[PDB]
Amino acid sequence: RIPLQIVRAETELSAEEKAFLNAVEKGDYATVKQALQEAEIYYNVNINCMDPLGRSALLIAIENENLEIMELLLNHSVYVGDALLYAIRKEVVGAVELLLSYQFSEFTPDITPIMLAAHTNNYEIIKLLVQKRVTIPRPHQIRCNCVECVSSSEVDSLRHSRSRLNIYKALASPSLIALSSEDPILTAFRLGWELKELSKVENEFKAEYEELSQQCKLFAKDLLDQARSSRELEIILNHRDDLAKLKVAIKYHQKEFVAQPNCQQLLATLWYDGFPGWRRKHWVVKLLTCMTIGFLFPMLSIAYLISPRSNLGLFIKKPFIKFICHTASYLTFLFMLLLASQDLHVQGPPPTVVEWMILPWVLGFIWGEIKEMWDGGFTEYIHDWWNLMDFAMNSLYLATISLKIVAYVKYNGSRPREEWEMWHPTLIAEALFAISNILSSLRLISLFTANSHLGPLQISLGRMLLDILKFLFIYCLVLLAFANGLNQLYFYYETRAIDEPNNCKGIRCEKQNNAFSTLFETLQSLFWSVFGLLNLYVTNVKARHEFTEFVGATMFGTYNVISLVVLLNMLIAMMNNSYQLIADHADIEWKFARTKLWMSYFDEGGTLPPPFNIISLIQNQHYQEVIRNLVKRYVAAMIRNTEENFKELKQDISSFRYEVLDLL
Amino acid sequence: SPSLIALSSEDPILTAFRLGWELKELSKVENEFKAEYEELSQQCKLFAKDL
Amino acid sequence: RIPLQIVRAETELSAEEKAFLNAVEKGDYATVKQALQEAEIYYNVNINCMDPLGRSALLIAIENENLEIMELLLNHSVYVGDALLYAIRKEVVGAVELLLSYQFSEFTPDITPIMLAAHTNNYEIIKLLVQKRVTIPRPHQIRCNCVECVSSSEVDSLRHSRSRLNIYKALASPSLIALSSEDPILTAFRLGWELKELSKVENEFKAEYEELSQQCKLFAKDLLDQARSSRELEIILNHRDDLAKLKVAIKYHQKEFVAQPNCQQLLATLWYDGFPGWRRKHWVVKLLTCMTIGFLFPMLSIAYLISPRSNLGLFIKKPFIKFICHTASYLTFLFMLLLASQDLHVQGPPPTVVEWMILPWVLGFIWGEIKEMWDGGFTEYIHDWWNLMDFAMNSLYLATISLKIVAYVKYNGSRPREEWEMWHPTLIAEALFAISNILSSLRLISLFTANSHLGPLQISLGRMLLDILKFLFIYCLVLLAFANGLNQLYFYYETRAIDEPNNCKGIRCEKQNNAFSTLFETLQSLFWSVFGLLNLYVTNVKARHEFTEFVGATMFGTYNVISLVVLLNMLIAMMNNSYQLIADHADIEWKFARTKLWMSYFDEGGTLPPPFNIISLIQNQHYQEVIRNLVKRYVAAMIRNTEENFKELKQDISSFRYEVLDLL
Ligand SMILES: CC(C)CCC[C@@H](C)[C@H]1CC[C@H]2[C@@H]3CC=C4C[C@@H](OC(=O)CCC(=O)O)CC[C@]4(C)[C@H]3CC[C@]12C
Ligand SMILES: CC(C)CCC[C@@H](C)[C@H]1CC[C@H]2[C@@H]3CC=C4C[C@@H](OC(=O)CCC(=O)O)CC[C@]4(C)[C@H]3CC[C@]12C
Ligand SMILES: [Ca+2]
Ligand SMILES: [Ca+2]
Ligand SMILES: [Zn+2]
Ligand SMILES: [Zn+2]
Repeated sequence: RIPLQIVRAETELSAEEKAFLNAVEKGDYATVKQALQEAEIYYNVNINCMDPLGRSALLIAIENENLEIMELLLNHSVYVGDALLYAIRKEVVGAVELLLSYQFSEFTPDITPIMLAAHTNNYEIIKLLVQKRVTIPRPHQIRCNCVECVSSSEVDSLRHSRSRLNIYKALASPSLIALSSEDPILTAFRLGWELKELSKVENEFKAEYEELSQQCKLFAKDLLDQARSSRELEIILNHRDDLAKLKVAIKYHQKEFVAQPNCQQLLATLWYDGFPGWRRKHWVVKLLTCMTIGFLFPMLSIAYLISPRSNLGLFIKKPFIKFICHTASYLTFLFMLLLASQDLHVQGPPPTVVEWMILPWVLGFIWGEIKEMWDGGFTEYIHDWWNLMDFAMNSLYLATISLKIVAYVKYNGSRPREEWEMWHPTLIAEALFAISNILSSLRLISLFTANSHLGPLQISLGRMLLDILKFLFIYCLVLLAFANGLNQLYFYYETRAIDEPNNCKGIRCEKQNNAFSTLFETLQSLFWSVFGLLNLYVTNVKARHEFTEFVGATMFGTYNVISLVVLLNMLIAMMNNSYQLIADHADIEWKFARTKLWMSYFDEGGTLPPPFNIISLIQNQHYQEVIRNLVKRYVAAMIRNTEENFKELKQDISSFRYEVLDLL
Repeated sequence: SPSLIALSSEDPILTAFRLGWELKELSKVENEFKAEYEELSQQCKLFAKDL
Repeated sequence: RIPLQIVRAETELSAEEKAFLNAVEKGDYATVKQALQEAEIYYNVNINCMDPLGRSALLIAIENENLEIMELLLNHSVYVGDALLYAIRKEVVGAVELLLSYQFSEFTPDITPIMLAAHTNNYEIIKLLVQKRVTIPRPHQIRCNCVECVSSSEVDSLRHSRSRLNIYKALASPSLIALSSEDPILTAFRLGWELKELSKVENEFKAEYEELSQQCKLFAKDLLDQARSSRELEIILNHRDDLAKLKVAIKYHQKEFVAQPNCQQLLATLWYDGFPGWRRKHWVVKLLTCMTIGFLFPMLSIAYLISPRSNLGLFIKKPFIKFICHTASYLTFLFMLLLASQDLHVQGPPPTVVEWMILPWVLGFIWGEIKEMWDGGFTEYIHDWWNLMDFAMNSLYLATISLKIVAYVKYNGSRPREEWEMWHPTLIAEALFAISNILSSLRLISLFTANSHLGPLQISLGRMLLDILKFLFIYCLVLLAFANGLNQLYFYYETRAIDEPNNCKGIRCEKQNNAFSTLFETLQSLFWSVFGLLNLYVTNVKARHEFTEFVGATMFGTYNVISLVVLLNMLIAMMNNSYQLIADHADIEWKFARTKLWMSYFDEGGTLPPPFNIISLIQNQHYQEVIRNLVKRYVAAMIRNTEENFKELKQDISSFRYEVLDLL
């Protein structure tokens, strides 16, 4: 038998106090008034007594939305501490008004009335409290190192984090941004960015800051949604303190704001500047138009070079035409790259016709990269993540040019390639040019963003490359482990190349041999074993060491089971899970990426593709009027868009019953 | 609207078919406003099925 | 501009009729009574007038649960047709009572009050209507061919199917089975089975019959759940009209009823007959006990053979001990099968010691199979789906014995195997014995049901074999297509075996050749190409027919892309989808299969494993009392377990308001 008692005892109520609290709960005004008037004279009932749940008479009256009993208790001067917080959390406007006109707590000490109202996101109570001059303390820098911040963190790191989270919950309230904010959209953008940075910094409190940032982004998107005309939309997007605010939204990674259907419609209308009816056209018509504009890109470039002010000179400045011209230029460059591989004994030969036509494109690519670096800046250049591949391409092309020049000025004779040096400059130049061709042909992935059916796919692939990068670390660890083991076991039986059947040593011979004789060769053997191109007889030695052969073959089999069976299916499961997490947001991400791609063609700089590139207070008032209209519409829409309801209904019915019984 | 097709329509079924087809074509043409026209066409198809 | 009008016009109401209907809707009793009394004299208001929604005054009064206005309208003799159906569908007991005491319709003509009450599954109204002698028409056979059924199907196949579905919805009601049913459990079992058969037969109306059968199964499971003692449970399971009703539930594939925690507890208590505390034991203790009982299975079998009435004679009759003994016998049989492969030039050699010890096991297996066929019957034998593998094993073993006998009595000399005939009886006997060994070793899959961690897995694999069978058809179609094509292209260049390097022809040589020379060899080449064991040089001919070689290689590549890339990943997706559909029900399916496995060891027949096998009205009254208790408990539990509620609240408030205003 387990005895049950009250381990943490409290002060029980008397019979009269319990009767008074029950009368307050039932809403009987007459009995409560009589009890108060009698407590004034006899002092037999404590009006500030709690209940077994901790609520007092005032808290019970607030929870039941009984304004009459609330006012009756307030007129008798009951304890009122923290009652405003309970009235605000209950989201009852009349109670808040009555408390503005005049121990254990469910609210933390740092909670203030305005902060709690912002937490509740109730426009009425927030506006009530903002009518009075109320103020939220300013949060310090995300990485602030002042004496006050470190002192508060060392004294109490739980109180400090809780206070910061409460302040950022108050500031991130959509109703508190609709009011008391000069620019709600820019405030929402900055607040979302700062909350994302705090989520990055605060690891434990990450989900809350993430959801607050997402709430701010959704607030900005809904504010943009309330626009009802193109004039208002272009006033919003072009406000600067064109498309300045849209560029700011792109800077703060506001994907929901950018992917707005109206914003995307405006961007598409700007994108097809020359063609007014591109939206309603057949597939064959669009294909023929694109092919015709692409085949005429040198004519358009030359017309822009000669006279920019003409029917053909400024025709390339249109964003879609500019994109088509750049794509056609890159396609011709890749076609010449394909032609390049179509005497070969010359040591350091002069460049051929195809290479002489390739050189202008390489120079134009390098000049365009350095011009983008000089104009846009450094951070914008490194934020692209495609300028890395462009830098690799340009560096490899420059190395190819340098090695070609060196081999031309250091060699004159025509010696057959069979007796050339392994590190001959021509060979290194050819290898670097082949790698550069691979990279240049792979550079066409960035054009999948301009397509409707190839954009979300590319976004999904970019997002799934992160799971592959995560799996690559563990795969490489296992690979290094097994390579070290097999090398340690097999390096004793290394044989010279002359002893091999065809003077060939390694796994790239017809008969593979010395697969695990060195660390590098062991790494390559275990890499090629993933694809099955490593034969099983490589785990063999000429000596009759059957135990060593079996141990090596079993190491090989263990590596096969770990990589091909465990790691590969594990990576498949990882990618399968990661893809479903992008299925929903694929369209918004693609629209943001395509918006960036479109905005990249809106500038006057870089108009000519290679190789032709080497040859005012009314605004603020209009924006404020539009913002006022948007705020009104958004407040109305959000207003238009449990047991407490039934409890309020029961309280009303009981109060009406008691007053009818008293009247009759 | 299903109620507006139940009334003021000689043939509700053929009207629903044509309206679903035209809303699908508009969804194909109007890229930004695609989900709304898709759901309206699906609503018309469901109205015909329920009829 | 699209003009909008009323294409299907109706008869509009007058002002007085609309006012009367509005008074009925608002619940004002005085105005409605005055309107009725005035219509009696002046005949100005039609009391049976509809509304724009088709409802009359009586229907409006029923929908608002206004019993006073309902009775007032009934006393004035308003039209009452089909009002009972609306009162039943509304699930208002008082309205049904008032209508029992006394055009367009929302109910089909075949709907009757008792049928609609059964559809609503409302115990109160169903009992009300069953108090009166009410009767549901009997549905005919699922495959009935009488004149009435075919006549009704040919005259109106929509009315007939609708009537059948309504009747089966009425009969499958849990409340209508709680009442008016001698045995609710057996009725639920039979009804679920018949609804499943109807779902199989009625393809268009499949989901409805499936959900009705599942509802009946859940009703039976919940009736079993209401048991509160082991006595009641064993009374239910042992009722026969032991474990007779449990065997009936197993026969009707009642997986939810069988997998009941209390039923499974009783079956486990019966399963561990010898060990009372097997539930609370360590892993090592259970493992040692199982190993000890398995190593002593011949002693237990011999003790049962000599004296069944002893501490060891009847110790094998315990179900768990019997299962352990049979498993140990099969394990020893497989161990001897492994020993079997451990002079070989004898044509038709006599059997060795291992084969002489294997023969008793084979004879015992055959005798056990035919004894199961003779005892259980034919349908039960073919329902197992494992007796197919047992039949294959026994047929192959019998063929092995026959071929061994023939080779022994037809050959005496000792000729080396190199010059033996291809179809020598010894070779066929050895091949059949190897296939039999494969099948016997694969027979251990059926023992995974007895394990907790291996049972649901085996169920999932059995359920995923159906998707593989579905994919096999399309894979074989594509395989046959490409095999026919490659054969048609390549059969001209077939070369003799002597012309081959080592007098070897086919794909099983060191140098593969003639891979697509015949239909059979083409099928095998394309089969082995799935696993990559078919080299690429088989798509080559000695002649310089480069076009033919390229066309054949491209057929091969197309087949590779279709099978390995498309079909294989498609099958992976199929199995991935099909597995999640079994994840939820895996435990119940495993518990049903394990219950069947346990019940298989409850019989006296087949006690000795191979090779030792070849050497009363109180019951019904108790069951009825238990069933009455269960029905009461289930009704109470189901009773314990939208806009119409708010509409009823508003109607009550408005009626009270009007009566208060009239009184004052
Ligand atoms: C696929 C194999 C045969 C290699 C072919 C290489 C190129 C000829 C392909 C590869 C990627 C293709 C590009 C993928 C994406 C687009 C976007 C597309 O733009 C649109 O979708 C129209 C809508 C718009 O951009 O306003 C223009 C064609 C283009 C450049 C494609 C042109 C043809 C490209 C360069
Ligand atoms: C796995 C490789 C090495 C081949 C080994 C063959 C056998 C030695 C294995 C294969 C399947 C195993 C069986 C899988 C399932 C079970 C159920 C198990 O029963 C239980 O789980 C205890 C609970 C109960 O049955 O009451 C008894 C062991 C047994 C027969 C296992 C015994 C060992 C078996 C026969
Ligand atoms: Ca760039
Ligand atoms: Ca059997
Ligand atoms: Zn600070
Ligand atoms: Zn019939």
